[PDB]
Amino acid sequence: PQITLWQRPLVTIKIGGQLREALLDTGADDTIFEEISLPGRWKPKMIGGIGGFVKVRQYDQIPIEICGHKVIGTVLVGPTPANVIGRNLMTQIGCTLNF
Amino acid sequence: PQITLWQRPLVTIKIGGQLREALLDTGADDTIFEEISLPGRWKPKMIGGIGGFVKVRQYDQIPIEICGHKVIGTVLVGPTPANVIGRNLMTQIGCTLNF
Ligand SMILES: CC(C)(C)NC(=O)[C@@H]1CN(Cc2cccnc2)CCN1C[C@@H](O)C[C@@H](Cc1ccccc1)C(=O)N[C@H]1c2ccccc2C[C@H]1O
Repeated sequence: PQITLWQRPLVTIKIGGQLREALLDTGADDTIFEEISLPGRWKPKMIGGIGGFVKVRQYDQIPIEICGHKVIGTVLVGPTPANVIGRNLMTQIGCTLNF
Repeated sequence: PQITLWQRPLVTIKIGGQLREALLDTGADDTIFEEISLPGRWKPKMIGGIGGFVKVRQYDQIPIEICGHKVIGTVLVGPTPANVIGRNLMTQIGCTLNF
């Protein structure tokens, strides 16, 4: 579908059997969620954003359903005021910016 | 323009007679630049991002040309690792997300 930007670009997702809302964020290179549980090993990682850096866990090859589309990718879990779907996963559902 | 997301969605803009590049960022409600000079009065403002808060100057009704389109809006100036064009200006150039 097409989404205008008068309101935050929120989409419902299913990840690790949990349901969450996340922002389709073209300004984010990666995908990050606050408080969700993922299984398996992970690698520590620090991502930078506006306001500073945050230490997160990096989980690879994680299945995630974005607004109905089933894809798999790297997902970060760590402190964030909003769950974000980055470009790493937006390219998988074929999302584009248009004007 | 349609823009895919395999690479950062950068656009060249002109604001206050200065040229710079900025990220089309659907995850940002506001527009912020670091390292630019704007004229007139402004109001202090705390902005929250992924890594914490940043103190910035808020300038209203500032003309800005984004990828050739001339619009006007609120622009923040303060510490940021990347210039960002938020939803407040993307709606003015009719930018939409599609998938
Ligand atoms: C991978 C990771 C997710 C850490 N990336 C980012 O946070 C990038 C960082 N770059 C920079 C970078 C840093 C390090 C290395 N390369 C690049 C600048 C742009 N952000 C993307 C932003 O869109 C993220 C949002 C997150 C958010 C949404 C809603 C509520 C809270 C947090 C963001 O920063 N939003 C805020 C925001 C942002 C700009 C202007 C106004 C406002 C207000 C608000 O919407």
